Amino acid sequence: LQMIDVHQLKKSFGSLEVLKGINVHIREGEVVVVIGPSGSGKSTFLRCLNLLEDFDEGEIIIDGINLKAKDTNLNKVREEVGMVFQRFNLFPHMTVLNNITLAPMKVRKWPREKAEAKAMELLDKVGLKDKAHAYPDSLSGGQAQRVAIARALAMEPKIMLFDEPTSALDPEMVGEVLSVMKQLANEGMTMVVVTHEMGFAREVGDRVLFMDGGYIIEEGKPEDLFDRPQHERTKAFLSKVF
Amino acid sequence: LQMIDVHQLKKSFGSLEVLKGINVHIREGEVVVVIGPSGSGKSTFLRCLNLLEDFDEGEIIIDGINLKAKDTNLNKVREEVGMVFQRFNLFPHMTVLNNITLAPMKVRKWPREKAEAKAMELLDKVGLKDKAHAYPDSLSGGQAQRVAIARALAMEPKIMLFDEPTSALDPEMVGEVLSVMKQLANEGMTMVVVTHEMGFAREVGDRVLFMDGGYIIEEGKPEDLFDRPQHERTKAFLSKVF
Ligand SMILES: Nc1ncnc2c1ncn2[C@@H]1O[C@H](COP(=O)(O)OP(=O)(O)O)[C@@H](O)[C@H]1O
Ligand SMILES: Nc1ncnc2c1ncn2[C@@H]1O[C@H](COP(=O)(O)OP(=O)(O)O)[C@@H](O)[C@H]1O
Ligand SMILES: [Mg+2]
Ligand SMILES: [Mg+2]
Repeated sequence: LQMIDVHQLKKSFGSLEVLKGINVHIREGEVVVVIGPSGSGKSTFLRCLNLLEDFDEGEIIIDGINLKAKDTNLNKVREEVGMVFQRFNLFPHMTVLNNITLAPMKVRKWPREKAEAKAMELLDKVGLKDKAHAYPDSLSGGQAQRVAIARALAMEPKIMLFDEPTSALDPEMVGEVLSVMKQLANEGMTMVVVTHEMGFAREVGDRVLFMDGGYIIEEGKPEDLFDRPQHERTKAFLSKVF
Repeated sequence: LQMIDVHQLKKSFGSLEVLKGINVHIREGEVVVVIGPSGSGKSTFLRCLNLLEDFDEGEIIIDGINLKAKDTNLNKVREEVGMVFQRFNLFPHMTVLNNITLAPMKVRKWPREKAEAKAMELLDKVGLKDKAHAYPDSLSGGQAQRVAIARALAMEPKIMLFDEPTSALDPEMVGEVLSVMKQLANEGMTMVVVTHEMGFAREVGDRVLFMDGGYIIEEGKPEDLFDRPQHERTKAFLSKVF
């Protein structure tokens, strides 16, 4: 059972508790959308799942693997989980192609060149094979983020975490990235997607989790949560985004 | 003169020649501003200077070291040349401070205490010592680019390259970045800056090089080239600014 299992997870940056007891159970192939104001721990939660962040209390089990067990191969799980940030996914001094093959070639000891056959692959997947030999400075935000996804997908992960992949793009460039994330969900990928694009949520998401104050205030199918929120706070937040 | 000595530099991508015989010599402490239409070969030129791109013909000599010659320490040239990009630079998984000290420690082999002291020092110099322990996602673009400049300077380079560092920043964020760049030129740093911020050029640059079609078409003091362009192509390009 369960691809992602989180129990009473708590995190504190110094003296401040950022996550105050989070419980989440994500099934394989589920697309969970996380929403909520800024500073409610959305990004911190994702960093814990991708092991970029350590935590205080609770347990985190990635596909049967507890992240804090003695006999755990942590780097096995690190490769297992891919992540796309709102910004800073690409190295500006490297070509799009080399960006995508940097990790597989160096971590997965893989491949030196199935190393780049994989990359040309995904580039066609996101519709930018035509940009293989370009540098990040030539790409639009929309293209750059599509490349960041192809880069995360390059490691062949079972889980894909998106941290507001489009919130830094102007209105007209959001569509192309979301479209790729949609095609990804339709392919059976387990995805935890933090976003404010409540249109993508409805369309692609299985469940939605509304976070606020380091707690998960309410959850439920997009339809039910966006149309019929049950908690006032969920209303107070939705009534200024949807 | 001699900090950057370039002779008959040619570079082609396939049968298309991007740089068609560039000759230029930059003296130590000189601030050279590069302007021109997109596709003119401005980014490629900086990439050859920073060993990010190889070239087909000609000779490039950085601070007396031929990049093509039977083994010069190519890594030492990389060490002395710093570069700032348009689509900026930050490891989203590390704090600002750590982003800055990484190279100083990994490449220059500086002890952690000496590395952080220089980083705190630079952060303060760009008005961001408060962000030291923050992650990049908490920074605005103006702040992120200032962190990327600080990280570049952390290596104590002798040459600082800028490939349109403000071309992707919202207007309200341009000024804080150009300011830092201005303080850099005033303090004596040898700089090469590709930009369309002509105000910065007139104010900081010693010489402006107008590039077009892979050739350096015209050069001159900022005032002279802007107020009285001698070449028709320079005029045609300058006709569209302001
Ligand atoms: N590296 C850090 N150091 C100290 N505090 C942090 C750090 N990262 C995040 N925080 C704080 O933790 C709280 C939640 O952050 P975050 O997970 O990014 O919220 P969200 O991603 O939903 O905007 C905020 O107070 C944020 O400033
Ligand atoms: N890998 C490539 N294949 C084909 N053409 C390229 C490649 N890289 C760059 N070019 C072309 O080289 C020329 C100069 O590019 P560039 O250095 O980015 O100019 P600028 O920085 O002034 O916009 C342009 O025609 C650009 O499209
Ligand atoms: Mg966040
Ligand atoms: Mg350019």
